[PDB]
Amino acid sequence: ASIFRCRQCGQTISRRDWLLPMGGDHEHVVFNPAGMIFRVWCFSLAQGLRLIGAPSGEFSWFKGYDWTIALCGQCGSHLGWHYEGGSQPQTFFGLIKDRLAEGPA
Amino acid sequence: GASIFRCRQCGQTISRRDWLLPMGGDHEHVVFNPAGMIFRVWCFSLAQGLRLIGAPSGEFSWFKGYDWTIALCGQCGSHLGWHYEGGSQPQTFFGLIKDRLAEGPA
Amino acid sequence: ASIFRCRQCGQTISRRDWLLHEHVVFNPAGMIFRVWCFSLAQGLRLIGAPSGEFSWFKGYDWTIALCGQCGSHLGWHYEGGSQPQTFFGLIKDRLAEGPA
Ligand SMILES: Nc1ccc(C(=O)N[C@H]2CCC(=O)NC2=O)c(O)c1
Ligand SMILES: Nc1ccc(C(=O)N[C@H]2CCC(=O)NC2=O)c(O)c1
Ligand SMILES: Nc1ccc(C(=O)N[C@H]2CCC(=O)NC2=O)c(O)c1
Ligand SMILES: [Zn+2]
Ligand SMILES: [Zn+2]
Ligand SMILES: [Zn+2]
Repeated sequence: ASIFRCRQCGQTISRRDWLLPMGGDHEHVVFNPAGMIFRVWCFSLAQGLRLIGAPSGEFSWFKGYDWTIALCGQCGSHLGWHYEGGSQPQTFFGLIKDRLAEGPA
Repeated sequence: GASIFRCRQCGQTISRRDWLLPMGGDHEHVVFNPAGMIFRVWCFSLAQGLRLIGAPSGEFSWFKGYDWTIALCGQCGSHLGWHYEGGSQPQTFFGLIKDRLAEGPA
Repeated sequence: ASIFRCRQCGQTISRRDWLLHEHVVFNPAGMIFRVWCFSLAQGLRLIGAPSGEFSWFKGYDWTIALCGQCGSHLGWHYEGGSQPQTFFGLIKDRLAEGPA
């Protein structure tokens, strides 16, 4: 019964029902090669994003997946990444919890 | 990809996914202390970059036959978990609080 | 590790004094669970009708036991057997352990 919206503009992005426990947990704290730290929640599906660039396997936080940057398709806020090319699931999203706002449908 | 664990507060090198240790079946144990704080602890055979403070205590030990010392990040002082000693097979290991770490490339 | 609580929300469920300790069992899909059996428990909500399907414990039917505080599935209540008539089989990995 709860949806996650872009914190910057309010667009609906994903749903609590779509939380996915990748490696056992839906929440992963991660750091990128530039040493930036993010708190990522995994969701099976999303809507309202815009994925940019071609998929890349380098430094993927999730083994067996390629990633693309995900922006809010409405306002352009960087909300996380889409992952593809694996199995069970084939694809999923890692969204930056602090850039979403959770709320009632 | 996601092979090294760092302190989430400051980036200090702490451990590695390769060093995770399944104690009693699982590397993950969820526990609470006398103050009712719940922790999701990951067991590691090895860790670095910590500062172990105090002398070991067996009081309230979550792990049978081990005494604990508090493990802080050696750089920033954040409480990252506990070192366990005095036990058997293994004698020693680390229990680190998963959400106080950040996972990332080597 | 004398009190057992819901790992998701902390609701008190049972205690080492009530234990009967791990049983390793597989569901029909061959997934591993570590079950602890307790003679007593509290703070659950038992839902639905008893079922004998794939019961791990010969002689007993099960009902689903949820955490009464947050609704997380913590295990099952077993009934209809003998010595004892009833008990709770809770999933070790869904519980948090700590002091009294
Ligand atoms: N110079 C940079 C800056 C940033 C990144 C960056 O954020 N990468 C992410 C992409 C998603 C992922 O799973 N893992 C990462 O490490 C990167 O790969 C190179
Ligand atoms: N007043 C307090 C507050 C907290 C603790 C505390 O976190 N103890 C931990 C230490 C590690 C352990 O295995 N078990 C615990 O229960 C404590 O022992 C006393
Ligand atoms: N979609 C399902 C259906 C059933 C189970 C499952 O764990 N069944 C248990 C019920 C208790 C028991 O004694 N034996 C079992 O095999 C499950 O894990 C998923
Ligand atoms: Zn937006
Ligand atoms: Zn630190
Ligand atoms: Zn609960």
